[PDB]
Amino acid sequence: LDNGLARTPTMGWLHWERFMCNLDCQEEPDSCISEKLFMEMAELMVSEGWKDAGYEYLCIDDCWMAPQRDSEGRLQADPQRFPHGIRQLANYVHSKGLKLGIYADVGNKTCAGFPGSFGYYDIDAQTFADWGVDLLKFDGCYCDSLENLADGYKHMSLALNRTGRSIVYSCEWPLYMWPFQKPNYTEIRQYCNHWRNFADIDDSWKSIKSILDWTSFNQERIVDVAGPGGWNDPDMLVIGNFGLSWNQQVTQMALWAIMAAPLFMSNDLRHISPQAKALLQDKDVIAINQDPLGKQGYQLRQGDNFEVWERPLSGLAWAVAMINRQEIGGPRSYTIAVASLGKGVACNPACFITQLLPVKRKLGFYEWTSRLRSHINPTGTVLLQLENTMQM
Amino acid sequence: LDNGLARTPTMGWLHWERFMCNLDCQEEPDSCISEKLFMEMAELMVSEGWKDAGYEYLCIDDCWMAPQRDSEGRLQADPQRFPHGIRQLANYVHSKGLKLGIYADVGNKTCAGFPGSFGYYDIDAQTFADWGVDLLKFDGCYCDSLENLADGYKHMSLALNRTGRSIVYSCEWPLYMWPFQKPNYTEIRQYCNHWRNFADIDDSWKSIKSILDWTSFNQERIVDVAGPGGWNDPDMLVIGNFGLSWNQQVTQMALWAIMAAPLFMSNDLRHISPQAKALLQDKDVIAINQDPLGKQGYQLRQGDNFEVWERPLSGLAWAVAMINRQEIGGPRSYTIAVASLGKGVACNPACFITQLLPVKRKLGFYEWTSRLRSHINPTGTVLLQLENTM
Ligand SMILES: *[C@@H]1O[C@H](CO)[C@@H](O[C@@H]2O[C@H](CO)[C@@H](O[C@@H]3O[C@H](CO)[C@@H](O)[C@H](O[C@H]4O[C@H](CO)[C@@H](O)[C@H](O)[C@@H]4O)[C@@H]3O)[C@H](O)[C@H]2NC(C)=O)[C@H](O)[C@H]1NC(C)=O
Ligand SMILES: *[C@@H]1O[C@H](CO)[C@@H](O[C@@H]2O[C@H](CO)[C@@H](O[C@@H]3O[C@H](CO)[C@@H](O)[C@H](O[C@H]4O[C@H](CO)[C@@H](O)[C@H](O)[C@@H]4O)[C@@H]3O)[C@H](O)[C@H]2NC(C)=O)[C@H](O)[C@H]1NC(C)=O
Ligand SMILES: *[C@@H]1O[C@H](CO)[C@@H](O[C@@H]2O[C@H](CO)[C@@H](O)[C@H](O)[C@H]2NC(C)=O)[C@H](O)[C@H]1NC(C)=O
Ligand SMILES: *[C@@H]1O[C@H](CO)[C@@H](O)[C@H](O)[C@H]1NC(C)=O
Ligand SMILES: *[C@@H]1O[C@H](CO)[C@@H](O)[C@H](O)[C@H]1NC(C)=O
Ligand SMILES: *[C@@H]1O[C@H](CO)[C@@H](O)[C@H](O)[C@H]1NC(C)=O
Ligand SMILES: OC[C@H]1N[C@H](CO)[C@@H](O)[C@H]1O
Ligand SMILES: OC[C@H]1N[C@H](CO)[C@@H](O)[C@H]1O
Repeated sequence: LDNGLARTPTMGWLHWERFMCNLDCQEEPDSCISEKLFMEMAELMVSEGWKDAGYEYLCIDDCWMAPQRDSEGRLQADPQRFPHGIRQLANYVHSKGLKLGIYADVGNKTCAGFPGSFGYYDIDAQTFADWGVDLLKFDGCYCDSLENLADGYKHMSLALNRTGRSIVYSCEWPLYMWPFQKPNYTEIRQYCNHWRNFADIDDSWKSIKSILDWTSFNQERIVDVAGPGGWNDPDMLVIGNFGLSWNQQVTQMALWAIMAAPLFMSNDLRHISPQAKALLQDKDVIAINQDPLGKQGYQLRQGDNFEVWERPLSGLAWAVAMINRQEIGGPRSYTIAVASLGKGVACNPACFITQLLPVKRKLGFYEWTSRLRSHINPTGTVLLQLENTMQM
Repeated sequence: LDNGLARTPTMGWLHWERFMCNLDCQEEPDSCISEKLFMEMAELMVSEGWKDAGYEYLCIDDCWMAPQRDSEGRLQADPQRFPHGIRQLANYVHSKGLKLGIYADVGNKTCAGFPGSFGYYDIDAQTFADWGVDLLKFDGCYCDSLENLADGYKHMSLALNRTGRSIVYSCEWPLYMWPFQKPNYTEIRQYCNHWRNFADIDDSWKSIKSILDWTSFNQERIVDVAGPGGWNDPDMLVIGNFGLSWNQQVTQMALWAIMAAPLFMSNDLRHISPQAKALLQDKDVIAINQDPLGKQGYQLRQGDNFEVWERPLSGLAWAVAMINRQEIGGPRSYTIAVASLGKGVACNPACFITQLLPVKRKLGFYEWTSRLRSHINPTGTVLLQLENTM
C-alpha cells in the first residue's frame, strides 16, 4: 500500500492473544477489555522503555464496541468499559507520544459478534479518522463470499485514503481467502500495509512451529512480495507469556526478525520477566527486523531436524538463524561452509560474524573458504549477523 | 515387590533423556556416555544439595556396555568409555554416600543394540550384585513373545532376590505388553518396584500432556495398585532442560508429586538454572511425593480446559493440583467447593490451605461451606496442601 506508511515493519502492542474477549469487568477487572487497561499499558510502554525500543502502536483488537450502532449509524465504544470514548483514549495515547490502533470487520459482524462494517465502510473510516485512529486491523469474519471479501477490503482501503488521515491498514484478506482460492498477493499488496497469511497464533511451541512450517512451505509465493509499505504478517509475538521456554522465545524473536514481520507484542507489560523484556527490547535483533532494505528472509535449508534461515540486509550484511527442531537430548553441533551463506556474497572475501542470540558474542573473521561451527539448543535458535569485509 | 526397598518413590538421576546414546568421546568428551560423566554428576549431587534433598540413585541407562560379552560370558562395560569398570564406578558412588543404578534388557539386545540378557538372567543378576549395583532398569526390546517377556521379568526378579543384595527393580513390562494384552498389575507389582506404563518422555510440553492424559484415562486400572514397594513410573523429570516453559516445569513437578512417581531427573547438573534447581529441590513438594502413606493421587475432575487432581496424605492432609490446559490468554480463575475435595473429609469441619506452587503462600482457613478460588496460568498448575483443623 502506497500511503507512505510501514516503510519498516510496524512495531507495537496488541491485546488479543493475552486478553482475548474478556468482558467481565466485575469478576476479572484486571483482564477485561477496558479503557483503563489501555491507559495503563500506554503508561508502561513509555516508562518501561518500550517506546524507546521502537514499539509505537498501542492497538485495540476485537470487543471494544457497544452491541449496536448509535442514532447517526456510527460505531460507538462500549459505554461501561470505555466510558470516555475512543477520541479521549486517542488523545491520551497521543499525549504519551504513541499511536492508537483499532479493529473492525469486513462482514456483518466482528468475529466476536459486534457490529460489522459492511455498508458503512466510508462512515466507519471517517469515524476512525475523526477519533484520531492511526492503525486499523480489518478482520474477515461473517463474510462467506470472495467477491464481498475482496470488494470490502479494497473499499475500506480507499475509504481510509479518502479520509485524508495517515492510517496503517492491516488486513486479514489472504487468511480468509484460502478456504476458497489462492490469494493474489500483488493485489493485496496494492491495498494493504500488512496482511495475515495463516491461522491465529497462541501461547505454544506447537503454534510457532506451525507458523514457521507454513511460511517455509509457501515461501516461493509470499517472500518476494514483501517490502517497504507491505509486509507478511505471521501474527503476534507471544514472548513474555506462559507457554514458551526461554529457547522457544529466542526462536520466535530471531525468526520474526528474519521474516521482516510486524512486531506486535501481545503480553501483559505490567507482569513481564526481565529476561523476556531484554529479549523483546534487544537493540541488535530489532535492528535486523527493521533493516531499511526491507527484503524478507527465507529458509535456506532443512534436514536432520535442523533448519537454516537467512535474510539479506543493507550494505552486504546478512542475518542467519539456525534452528534445532530435535526435542530431546542436548545441544547439537551444526557446521556449514560460510560460502554457502548469503548467496556466497556474505563472506567474499571475508566476513566478521557476531552471534546475537541466545547471547551476544563476537565470533571473529571468517574467510570465504571458512567453516562456521555452532551448538544449538533443542527448540532453540542461534542468530548470527555477518558483515562483509576485506580486512583479513 | 516386597524386597523392603522403594518404600517411598525412588529419587535420583538418570542420563537417558538429556544425554541419550552419545558415544562420540573424541569430539564431545564432556557429554558422551562415560565414567567421567557419572563422576561429575555424583560430585555435584553431593556438593549442590541434591543428595540432601533426597536424590540418592545415580543411574546409568543404555549404551554403557562393550559390544560383546567377555570370555566367561559376563557383561562388561565399554573399555574406552568405562576403563575402570562398573564395580569401581560403584565404589566411587558409594564413597559419596550415593547408590548406583544400571540398565539391561530382557530380550536378545538392548534397545540401542548392545548385548541383551535373555539366556543370561542368573549370571547377569549375580554380576550386577558382585559389582555393587543398587538398582536395575530392565528394558523390553528384542523380545519375540509375550511369554518370553513375562518369564524374563519374573526370572530376573527372582534372580536378583537370590543374589542377596538389595537392588531396586525397575521394569518396562507393562509398556511393552499394552499394545497386545492388558497387563495384570497385581502380578507386575508382585515382581517389580516400579514399572513404566507409557511412551518415553521427551523435552516437550506435548509429551507431558500425553503422559498426564494417558494416566488419567487409565487411572481406574493403575491408581490402586501403587503403594510402598511398587510405583507407577511415568518417566523422567525433564525440568532444567530446554523445551518446557517455567509454568510447564511447575506442572511436571506438581503432578509427579500427586502421582507418587519416582523422581528421576534427566538434566545436566553442571548447567542448571537457579529457578529449576529450587523447584527440583522444593522441600514441601518433595515431601508430598515422598509421603509415607504412599497412596497415589488421581484426577478428580476435568472441564472448561481445567483439571483437578488430588492425593490423600498421612495425617488427614491432602494435596490438590489444578491445571489450566487452555494455551491462550492469561491466568484463568477456577473455583471449587472445598467440600468437593478430599472425598468430603479434607475440610470438614474446616481446613487450613497452603499454596506450595507456583509460589508458597498461606491462604488461610476454609470452612466446610467454603469455595476455593484460584487463578491458574496457561499450562501451569496451582498446588495446594490442605490440613484438616481437627
Ligand atoms: C492516498 O493514495 C495515494 C495514492 O493513490 C497516496 O499518494 C502517494 O503518496 C506517497 C507518499 O506520500 C507518494 O510517494 C512519494 O512520492 C514523492 C515524489 O512523488 C517522493 O518524494 C516520496 O519519497 C519520500 O518518501 C519515500 C517513502 O514513501 C522515501 O523512500 C523517500 O526517501 C522520501 O522521503 C514518496 O516516494 C506517492 O507519490 C503518492 N502517489 C500518488 C499516485 O499520488 C496518498 O498518500 C494516500 N493518502 C493517504 C492519506 O493515505
Ligand atoms: C527376597 O524376597 C523375600 C520375600 O519377599 C524378601 O523378604 C521380605 O523382606 C521384607 C523386608 O525385609 C520383609 O518385610 C519386613 O517384615 C518383618 C516382619 O518380621 C518386619 O520386621 C519389617 O519391618 C519393616 O518396617 C519397619 C517399620 O515399619 C522398618 O523399620 C523396617 O526396616 C522394615 O522395613 C518388614 O515388615 C518381608 O516380611 C519379607 N518377606 C518374607 C516372606 O520373608 C527379601 O527381602 C528379598 N531379598 C532380597 C535380597 O531382595
Ligand atoms: C493377576 O495376577 C495375580 C497374581 O499372579 C492373580 O492373583 C493370584 O491368584 C491366585 C489364584 O489364581 C491366588 O491363589 C493368589 O492368592 C493371588 N495372588 C494375590 C497376590 O492375590 C490374579 O488372579 C490375576 N488376575 C487375573 C484377572 O488374571
Ligand atoms: C449482511 O446481511 C445482509 C442481509 O442479510 C446481506 O444482504 C449482506 O450481503 C450481508 N453482508 C455481507 C458482507 O455479506
Ligand atoms: C493480480 O492482480 C493484479 C492487479 O489487480 C493483476 O494485474 C494480475 O493480473 C493478478 N495476477 C494474476 C495471476 O491474475
Ligand atoms: C532370541 O533369539 C533366539 C534365536 O533367534 C530366539 O530363539 C529367542 O526366542 C529370542 N529371545 C527373545 C526373548 O526374543
Ligand atoms: O475477534 C478478533 C480475532 N479475530 C482474528 C482472527 O484471525 C484474530 O486475529 C483476532 O483479531
Ligand atoms: O535404549 C534405552 C531407552 N529404551 C527405553 C525405552 O522405553 C528408554 O526409556 C531408554 O531406556
